[PDB]
Amino acid sequence: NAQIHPSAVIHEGVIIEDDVYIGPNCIIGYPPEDKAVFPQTPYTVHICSGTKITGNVTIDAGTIKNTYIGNDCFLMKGAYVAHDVVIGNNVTLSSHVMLGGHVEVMEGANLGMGCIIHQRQKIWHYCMIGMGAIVTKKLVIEPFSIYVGNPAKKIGTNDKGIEKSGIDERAMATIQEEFNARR
Amino acid sequence: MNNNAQIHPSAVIHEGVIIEDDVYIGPNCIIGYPPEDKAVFPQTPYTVHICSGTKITGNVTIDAGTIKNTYIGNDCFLMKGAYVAHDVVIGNNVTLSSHVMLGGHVEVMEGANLGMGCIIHQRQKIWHYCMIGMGAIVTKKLVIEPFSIYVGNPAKKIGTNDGIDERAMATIQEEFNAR
Amino acid sequence: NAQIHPSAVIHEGVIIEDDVYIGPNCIIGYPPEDKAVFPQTPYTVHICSGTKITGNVTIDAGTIKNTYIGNDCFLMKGAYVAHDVVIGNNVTLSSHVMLGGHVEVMEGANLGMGCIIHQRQKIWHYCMIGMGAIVTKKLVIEPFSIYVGNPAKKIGTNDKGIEKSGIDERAMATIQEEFNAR
Ligand SMILES: CC(C)(COP(=O)(O)OP(=O)(O)OC[C@H]1O[C@@H](n2cnc3c(N)ncnc32)[C@H](O)[C@@H]1OP(=O)(O)O)[C@@H](O)C(=O)NCCC(=O)NCCS
Ligand SMILES: CC(C)(COP(=O)(O)OP(=O)(O)OC[C@H]1O[C@@H](n2cnc3c(N)ncnc32)[C@H](O)[C@@H]1OP(=O)(O)O)[C@@H](O)C(=O)NCCC(=O)NCCS
Ligand SMILES: CC(C)(COP(=O)(O)OP(=O)(O)OC[C@H]1O[C@@H](n2cnc3c(N)ncnc32)[C@H](O)[C@@H]1OP(=O)(O)O)[C@@H](O)C(=O)NCCC(=O)NCCS
Ligand SMILES: CC(=O)N[C@H]1[C@@H](OP(=O)(O)OP(=O)(O)OC[C@H]2O[C@@H](n3ccc(=O)[nH]c3=O)[C@H](O)[C@@H]2O)O[C@H](C(=O)O)[C@@H](O)[C@@H]1N
Ligand SMILES: CC(=O)N[C@H]1[C@@H](OP(=O)(O)OP(=O)(O)OC[C@H]2O[C@@H](n3ccc(=O)[nH]c3=O)[C@H](O)[C@@H]2O)O[C@H](C(=O)O)[C@@H](O)[C@@H]1N
Ligand code: NA
Repeated sequence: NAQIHPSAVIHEGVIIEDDVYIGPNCIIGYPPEDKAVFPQTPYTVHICSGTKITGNVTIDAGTIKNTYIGNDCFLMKGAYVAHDVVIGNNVTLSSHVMLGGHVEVMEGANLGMGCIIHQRQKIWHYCMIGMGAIVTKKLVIEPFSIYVGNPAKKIGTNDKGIEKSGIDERAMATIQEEFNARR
Repeated sequence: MNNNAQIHPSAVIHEGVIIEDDVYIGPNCIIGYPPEDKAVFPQTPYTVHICSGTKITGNVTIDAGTIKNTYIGNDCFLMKGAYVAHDVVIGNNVTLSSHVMLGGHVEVMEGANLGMGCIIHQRQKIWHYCMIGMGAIVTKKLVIEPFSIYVGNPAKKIGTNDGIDERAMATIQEEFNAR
Repeated sequence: NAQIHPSAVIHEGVIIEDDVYIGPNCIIGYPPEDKAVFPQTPYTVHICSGTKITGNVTIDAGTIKNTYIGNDCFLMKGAYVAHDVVIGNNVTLSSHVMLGGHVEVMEGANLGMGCIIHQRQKIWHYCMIGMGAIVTKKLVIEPFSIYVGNPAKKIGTNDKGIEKSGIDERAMATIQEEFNAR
């Protein structure tokens, strides 16, 4: 049953599952920051069980679907989740991470402090986005990869992230198959 | 102040702030608290003035001035976590994306669009219909031109920005060539 | 005697000394953003006299020690101070400065808007970190130095900072020797 800090600001209609932590001063389900839609809330937010949202996190209502946070996610101070974002399971957003509209973040991705993701981007499984990395609209974000810089570029594979997941070269090759066949 | 402004009850608005009609102030905004200037803090000799039609969506901070009211123009849109320092002047129809940071005395002209997490050095001027890209760092020396796109750390011009007319553009260009 | 805005959210246990300003909507002493510890608070936060925290600043409780803010610091809107950070005296954090876990910031350092400091880094005396600078784990920060960019690189010596401080040549040699040993 959700532990919602009294100072958290939760819009009518937001779905918060059991075993969700919502910390002080979060703003959840307020209108999408889309000038065609604001201040209407056509959709809301859905936060799934085991997710911890520590404080001052903003997660906007969707325009075409519920903004979605998967199981066992960890969102740290001042993170910004725009309208229609879909976050998978076991995702970490560090402090002041910024996800633009319609961004998808896949299973186990780790987004470092103050990284910034262009609207409509896709961060694939077990990616590590470095502090302050700027993911521009056309960048191809490969699974299991580390991205750094302005603009963001691949510097290697996320070995650290792979180990912790405890996942085989089978379930990894499979994720590559999903990435490769995505178009 | 006797108008249809909608202010979320969690917004923290200093006494003396001027809020015009059709304004939206979202949750946990902090408006009109003392300028972050060690020579003045915690005094509030000036305040903040938000003009009609401006939407400030949540978690936005706009500090009171040191030498003038901090000033937000008509029909602006300020998104989550934006920071507006003392003595900033924003013109009409400006967009600040999430976590945009405007240093002290920054001026932002008509129609400027500032992308997520860009940072503008104190005393800079962002000219008419400029596009500042996400995460761009605008340093003190950069000479911003009207209608231009800036990206990067540090910020550099990369282009001109995509229904004003040639007579209106010439009048802007005129203001710029004299300053 | 600490002046604490009614909207500031202060965890049970937080130590706030006299002549401290805590502005609107600060979150101080909430659990460390460490998945091994959260939501436990094994330690807290200690803010020392003279410090001004202007608004919307987050300072998390420690995992291995009290998160510590020294005397006469100035922390501006939206600054993020992670678990186990130790900030010395007369430090300035501009708006949206991010200090990762266990970061140490020494005497008179000045961190510019939205700069980002990797966990376990050390920012030495009277350093200037420029707006948006990304301090990565391998950067050997040196006292009195100016760092800018993504990633951060040394660009010069913080003469403005040294001059303001009024620190003489004797004091600078002691800091320089403290660095040469550690
Ligand atoms: C991206 C990251 C994982 C890389 O760490 P690493 O693999 O140990 O990398 P290194 O520090 O050895 O640096 C490797 C190279 O990448 C660069 N680099 C590393 N992190 C960078 C970053 N965030 N931005 C830009 N460049 C970066 C280094 O400058 C170096 O460049 P070089 O090849 O010219 O020497 C790390 O720097 C990072 O950003 N982690 C996130 C920290 C964070 O968000 N902490 C919050 C915890 S809650
Ligand atoms: C600045 C911006 C408008 C440029 O758009 P664009 O011209 O379509 O840019 P593209 O991604 O097609 O590529 C332009 C070039 O500049 C680079 N670039 C674009 N935006 C950049 C940014 N923010 N930082 C760094 N480099 C950037 C690209 O890498 C590319 O470099 P290259 O051509 O040398 O390979 C856009 O990228 C941007 O930053 N928009 C902000 C997004 C935002 O804030 N959304 C929130 C909505 S509320
Ligand atoms: C870092 C800083 C102190 C350097 O200022 P400065 O010494 O006057 O430097 P200049 O503006 O003369 O620029 C020198 C070089 O550094 C670069 N530079 C300066 N600041 C930079 C920054 N923040 N990021 C990247 N590059 C930067 C310039 O591009 C220039 O490069 P070039 O030699 O290739 O042309 C300043 O730019 C800064 O970032 N200050 C922090 C601002 C702030 O947070 N204010 C809030 C007030 S509370
Ligand atoms: C906390 C506080 O008082 N802040 C105010 C104050 O900032 P400021 O201390 O940076 O002084 P400035 O004279 O602008 O610095 C000039 C240059 O030197 C750089 N600078 C500064 C300090 C330092 O130690 N090192 C350094 O390199 C600096 O980065 C810059 O590039 O003055 C700003 C201003 O009037 O525009 C206000 O917007 C601020 N609210
Ligand atoms: C969410 C959480 O628990 N956070 C805490 C935790 O961080 P952390 O999970 O990043 O582990 P670390 O041992 O610092 O990673 C080492 C390096 O690998 C990088 N790293 C990390 C994960 C990944 O998948 N890939 C990767 O490259 C990583 O970016 C870094 O460059 O531990 C930190 C700490 O002990 O000081 C705390 O400050 C944090 N608040
Ligand atoms: Na609040």
